Amino acid sequence: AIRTYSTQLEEILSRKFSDHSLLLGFNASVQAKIYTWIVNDLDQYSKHPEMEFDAIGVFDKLWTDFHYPIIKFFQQQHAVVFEEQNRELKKCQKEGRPGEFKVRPVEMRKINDNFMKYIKEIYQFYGKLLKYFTTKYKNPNIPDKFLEEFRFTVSGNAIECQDDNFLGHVIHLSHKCCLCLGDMLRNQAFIDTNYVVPCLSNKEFFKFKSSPNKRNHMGSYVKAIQYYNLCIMLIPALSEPYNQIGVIYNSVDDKFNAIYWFLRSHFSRLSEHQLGFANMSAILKKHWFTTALVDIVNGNSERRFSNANVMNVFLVCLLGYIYCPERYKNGPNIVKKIPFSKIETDLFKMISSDFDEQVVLKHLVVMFGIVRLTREDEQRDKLLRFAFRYVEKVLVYLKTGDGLMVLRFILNLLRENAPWLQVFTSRRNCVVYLTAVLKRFASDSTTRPTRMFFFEEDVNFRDCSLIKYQFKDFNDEALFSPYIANMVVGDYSKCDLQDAVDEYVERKRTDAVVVLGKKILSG
RNA sequence: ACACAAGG
RNA sequence: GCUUUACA
Repeated sequence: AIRTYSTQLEEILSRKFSDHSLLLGFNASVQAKIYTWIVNDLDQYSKHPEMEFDAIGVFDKLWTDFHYPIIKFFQQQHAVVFEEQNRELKKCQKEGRPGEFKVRPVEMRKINDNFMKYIKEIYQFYGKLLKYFTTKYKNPNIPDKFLEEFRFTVSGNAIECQDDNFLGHVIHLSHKCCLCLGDMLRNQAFIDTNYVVPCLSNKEFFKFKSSPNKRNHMGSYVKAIQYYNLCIMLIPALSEPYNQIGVIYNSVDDKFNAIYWFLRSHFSRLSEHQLGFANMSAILKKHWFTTALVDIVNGNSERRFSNANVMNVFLVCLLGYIYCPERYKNGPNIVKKIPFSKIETDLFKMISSDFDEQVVLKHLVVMFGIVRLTREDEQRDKLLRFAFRYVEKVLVYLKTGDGLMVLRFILNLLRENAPWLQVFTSRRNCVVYLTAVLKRFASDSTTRPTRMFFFEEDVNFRDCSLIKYQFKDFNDEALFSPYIANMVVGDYSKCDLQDAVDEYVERKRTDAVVVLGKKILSG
């Protein structure tokens, strides 16, 4: 069925002259047919053997062979007209009449208007499917925050307590819906920023040529990221949403956040392990970080990175010096006579002067991710020694600063990775600083504390293999029940804590860090 | 100058 | 051990 429609679609898109109405009507008919098919397939799930259940595979085929190829077709049409504008510019320039060059904003807009109609149709289609999946069946594994995000309300519908597997298929289908919405909006925003906006005026055109994108325009992707975040909320184990978030950051030249998300994609529990590493490496093999490093050290620059961005560039350059020496190692210097030790010193000062818990958390994820990916024992050991020097600087700061979330992460990283814990305890200094940090915290907790809900860091690192998919410093047994998920997404809106949430969280985090630190130090 | 990490 | 760079 899907193949037949795909073949008809390919015949339509290969026509030299696009009949937009034919394409839209064809899509609408295919959508209507797939909708009725999906609902019957879910309803008949009990009747036809559970391996015969195709809806997941048809959904992936619907996206890959039908909806996305139409997106790419429209994207190509935008590219053709954009290159026509380029051909005019080169012609006028060669002919000695560069001031006569005029953008032609007509016949860009008509093509984009047809694209926008298509996007609106499929946006409604996938939203309609998502509403069906999320409200037709009672699924206690769908967090309330997700329903609130869409303002779905489950009526007294069918209750498939009979089969957890059915509910798993339904939740996967909802994930795919959110993924398609994110992907469609991402492609739309990409087309708009790179083809449509540049073709609106000469006033639009030239800046794109001079500034490659200088894409501080992240707002245009906000909605796509939102949908991708919803995907991670539903099934954080799946690698694809993290990869697409990284793709967004990569497109806006935020190469560090791209790397972070590609590593998150690689380390998700059910990761395919293809996309994230390849994209991250494609960044690392390039010259962006080395060029940013030279611009930072030379001071005078339009580049003009913020302090946290400076730390990110320093971190990646220092890691590359060990992990990717062909690009980042020239004797004792990273590039252009810039010593490795100088940049390491500068970063370690910034940890004390510009300590940001989220910045440090991303630093830790990137750094220990690269450690995890390094096979060569010499490279891995050098990287680990660098990472633990960084951790030592953090612990020194934490002799006077706050940072309990970072400390929880560091301690669970050590707890869950026995080789790294062994290296940590083999370093005298690490032990001394950890002892001094913990001596500040009073705690009558001797056993792992219980808590009422997941804290921010717990939600953020769900199914991240770096900590073996969950924080284990808490006794969370009472939270891990099928018939509630609001506590696992950290939704405390139902908890009678008012303004006392922050002190409660701080106290509970302190208790957990005291217990786990003692356990680490005792060994 | 002595005590710390990088490099051959 | 020495030699070079960086920090303290």
